[PDB]
Amino acid sequence: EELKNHVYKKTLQALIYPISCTTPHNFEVWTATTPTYCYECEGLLWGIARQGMRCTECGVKCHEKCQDLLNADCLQRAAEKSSKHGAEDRTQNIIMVLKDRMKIRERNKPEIFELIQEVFAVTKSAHTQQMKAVKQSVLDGTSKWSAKISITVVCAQGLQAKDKTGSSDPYVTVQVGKTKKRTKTIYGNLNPVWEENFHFECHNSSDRIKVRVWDEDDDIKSRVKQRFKRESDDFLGQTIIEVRTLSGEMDVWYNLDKRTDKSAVSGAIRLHISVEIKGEEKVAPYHVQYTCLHENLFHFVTDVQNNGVVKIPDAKGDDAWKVYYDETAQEIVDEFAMRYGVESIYQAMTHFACLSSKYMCPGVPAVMSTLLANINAYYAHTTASTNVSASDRFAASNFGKERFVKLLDQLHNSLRIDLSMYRNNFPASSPERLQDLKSTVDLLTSITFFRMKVQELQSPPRASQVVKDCVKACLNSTYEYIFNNCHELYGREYQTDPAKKGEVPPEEQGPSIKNLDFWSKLITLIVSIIEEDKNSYTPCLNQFPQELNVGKISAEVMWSLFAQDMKYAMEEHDKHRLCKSADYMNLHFKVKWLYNEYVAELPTFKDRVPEYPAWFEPFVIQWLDENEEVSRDFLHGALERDKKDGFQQTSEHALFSCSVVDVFSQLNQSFEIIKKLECPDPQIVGHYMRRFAKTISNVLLQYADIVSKDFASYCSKEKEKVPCILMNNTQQLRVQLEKMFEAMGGKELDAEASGTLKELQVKLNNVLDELSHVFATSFQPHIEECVRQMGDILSQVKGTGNVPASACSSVAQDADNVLQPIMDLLDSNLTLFAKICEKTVLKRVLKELWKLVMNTMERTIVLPPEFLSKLKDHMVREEAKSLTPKQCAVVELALDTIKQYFHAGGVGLKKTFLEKSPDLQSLRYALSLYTQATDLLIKTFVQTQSAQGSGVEDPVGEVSVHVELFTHPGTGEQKVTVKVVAANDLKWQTSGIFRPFIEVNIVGPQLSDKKRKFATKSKNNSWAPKYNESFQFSLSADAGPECYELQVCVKDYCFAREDRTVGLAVLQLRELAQRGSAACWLPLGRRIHMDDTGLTVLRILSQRSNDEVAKEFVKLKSDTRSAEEGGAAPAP
Repeated sequence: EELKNHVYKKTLQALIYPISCTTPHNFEVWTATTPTYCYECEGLLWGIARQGMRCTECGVKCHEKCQDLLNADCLQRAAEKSSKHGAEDRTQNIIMVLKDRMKIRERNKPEIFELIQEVFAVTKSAHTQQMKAVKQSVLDGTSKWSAKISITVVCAQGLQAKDKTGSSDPYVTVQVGKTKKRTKTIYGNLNPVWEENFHFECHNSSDRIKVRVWDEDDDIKSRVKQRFKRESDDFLGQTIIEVRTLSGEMDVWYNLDKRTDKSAVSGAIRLHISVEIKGEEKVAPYHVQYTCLHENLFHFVTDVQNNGVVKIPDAKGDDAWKVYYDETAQEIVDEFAMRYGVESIYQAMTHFACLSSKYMCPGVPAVMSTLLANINAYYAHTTASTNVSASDRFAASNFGKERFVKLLDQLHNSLRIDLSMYRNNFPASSPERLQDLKSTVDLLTSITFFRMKVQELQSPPRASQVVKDCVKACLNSTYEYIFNNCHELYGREYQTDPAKKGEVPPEEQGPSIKNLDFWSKLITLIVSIIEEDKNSYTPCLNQFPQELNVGKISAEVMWSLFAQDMKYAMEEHDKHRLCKSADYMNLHFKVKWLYNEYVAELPTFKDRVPEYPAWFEPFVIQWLDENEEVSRDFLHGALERDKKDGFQQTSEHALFSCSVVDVFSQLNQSFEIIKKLECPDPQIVGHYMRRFAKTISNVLLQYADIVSKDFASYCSKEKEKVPCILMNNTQQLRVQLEKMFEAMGGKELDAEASGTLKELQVKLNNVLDELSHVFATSFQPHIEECVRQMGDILSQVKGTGNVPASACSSVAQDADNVLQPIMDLLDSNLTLFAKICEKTVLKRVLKELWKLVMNTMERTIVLPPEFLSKLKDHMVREEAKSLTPKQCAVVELALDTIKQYFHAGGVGLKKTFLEKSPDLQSLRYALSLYTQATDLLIKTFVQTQSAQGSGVEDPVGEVSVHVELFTHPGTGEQKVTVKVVAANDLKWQTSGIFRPFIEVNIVGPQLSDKKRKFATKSKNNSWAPKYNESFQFSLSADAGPECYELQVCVKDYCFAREDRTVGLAVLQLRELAQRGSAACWLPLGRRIHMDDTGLTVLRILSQRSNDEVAKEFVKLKSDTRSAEEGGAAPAP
């Protein structure tokens, strides 16, 4: 209150006579060339020694030291000069100028005085009466030196003695003008203290105070003296003082002087002296008075006039920072800051303190950015010519540095706060609040700059980081709020059903387990925000463009917070599977899109393989599962529809049936659903491919199986189209599987998906072999039948250099006759199969058939039932009427015809495979036996009949031979010394005298020229007869001993009658080749055992029925004991 009313009064006084009424003294230096007296002090001006100043405008003559002590303006001092030259009336005139100035001022600017009244809340009547007071303080006070004076006589020291006591009873009189007063008396003292005050009136600075000290005589002498002298109280001394030496308040001691005829004087008097030319010395330092004025005015303007709205001033330039108000108010504070000097920066800091209480009002952040840029520029640069620091010049602020620092920090914090929710506090929908926002960051740069420049702080908070925190803050508050309120937000902001805009359950404003829609909704929220940040805020907040892309900070913050939440969601869905596979696939495309839009290009995530595919992968696998099972049900349907269609070929040249196509179509539709994800994690891809390669393997083996199963039922000799088509299906699987494997990225494929499909292809191959076999096999009975007929037809042909012209019928006619049963079957079927089998299929079929055929002929014709089943039977010791040249031909031509048929010009089998067919080469080889030489055949017999020695069926006795294989010392041939030691167990109890002897024979090749037989002497009546007789066979030199065997035979001697065979044993000379010599018991058989090659050779040697070696061989091997004299039957 005190300061407010003091400042009200001083503002009224300051502006009733505004200092802008005043005029300046144009002084010339002027020589007082005669003794002259100064119009201020009345002091001597004289010569050059004491020159004066003569004004022209005020005219006024004074000391130099007085030309400024001439206090009043050049109007008033022109008046006072005019009174001191002669015209006093000019003084009353300029008193009337002072009146008229104040009347005009009031009448012309009444709004100044009214505003001071309203700002200081004074009434109009009381304002009129305080205005009477400040009018009077310049209008009674228009020209006054009407001093009240208040003289405290304090004390004296060293006074003269005069007393009745012998000391003195000093009192004092004081006089000013005619008026006279006294102290009471100090008694008996020469150093008295009174401290006694006298008020006086003076009307002239050239008056004197008179002060006089008196010894108080109250005695008969003083009662007498009172009749003759005025001063009845013996005078102790005086001082006399000019009123112009006085001012304000004083406390001074003065030495004392004489006056009266009674005077004896010494010492001094102390006087306190007040002089009430003194006025408002009670100044709050005019700073503070101006502040009070300014705060009152500011609240009055903003709050009272403008209802708290900050009216931005009637301001001019950047120096709006110095024009705080409209004219009236501006002139108020300026006439105050002029009359009372208050510096422009102090005025400004006061205004910035005011504004900070309102900083949120529109445009105020631009004004405060301005005002602070200036208060900064002031302390940082204005008078930075002073070597004092900005922070210290700012300390020397009469406002108080600290008060200002606090104020900035509070404000800055309040800005940081508002920025931390920039979106909510400065919505993009208000460009005005986007501009206040922009001007706020301009203010915050201006504060950071003040801290850096005026406070001289070295690392103040960097304006970009300060704001980046606030943005991150505002973004995280956004994210929390969206993740918790997704439905309310997506609801109101976009939702594709108006019934879904409201407070949907929290399990749907955060994550649902039932649906993916919260997440599609959250995706759109995220997009929208990043857009607003990119689009409204990144431009609004461009001050740190390099540091502060609001759109990027948005995309990063929001995705990060999202991706966490989404990952857990996908894991949660995976436990429950309430949404369909498909829904997660749709969500995957949305998420794939979203990342690949906003996120992938932020450096942080450009740096990485996207992790999101790991979220969807189980749902893709689920889909692959649903897919495989559907595909396997489909597979069975397709196979069964095709089966119902009897497995027709898709066309007569599209050799597989339609199910193959359907399946590959399905598998491709399926694969493409996978492929359409393009998962950027190739191991998750690898997993899908492993999963699917299994699907494929399973489906295709299940096909190949369902085929392989039905296959044999179709192999019957009339549905033949169908097994062809099924093998073509199988092969077509392999073929399209190679394609699909390539489509899955071929050799680039996951090694285990690849492992699977390689395994699969190998199994499908092995299936196709077994089908080709099973197929070729169903014709086998027909083949065997036909081949037996061809064998029957061939048996009419014989060795036709030895037969008539119906069987010496040409090699061709015989071959044709022979061939005919098969050529019928062949031509039809191979043509049909060549038309309707895929070449892979056909080749396998044909190999199987070829083998089968070859083997069938080799058996059924070349080692035929029409030969050996006679010779080794009770039937004919066959020739097959000689398998000469002719039936070697016929067959070789038929084989060739067949080989051309199976070859089918390369449409069938390769002439290489056929020529190098073991089936053929064996067949050819058996054909070669038939034409061979007798000794080669006999050699083949002894070498193959190795078993002729190990085991005899029912022995008739045994022979002890000691045999020596001398590689002969006389010739280098092989000779065989057979020492016939004895026989034993001879089953020969004959009716005549028994006379046993032992024959020994040799068997092997090249024995036509050599003694094949020896015999011992006889022994009478003896069934274990000894001989000790030595024979010497010769072998060939060229054939080794393993080409030979002894054939021992005991016999009964009957001269003039006939000798009789008692038994037979074979000793292989292959043993004696090793043993060198051998004592051995040879069990005598009744016959000698053979194998099929003994018998094939014996069938070919029996054809040599005229060759004496072949006769004697066929005879000596068909040689047997008569059962007489010794019991049971032989065995084969």
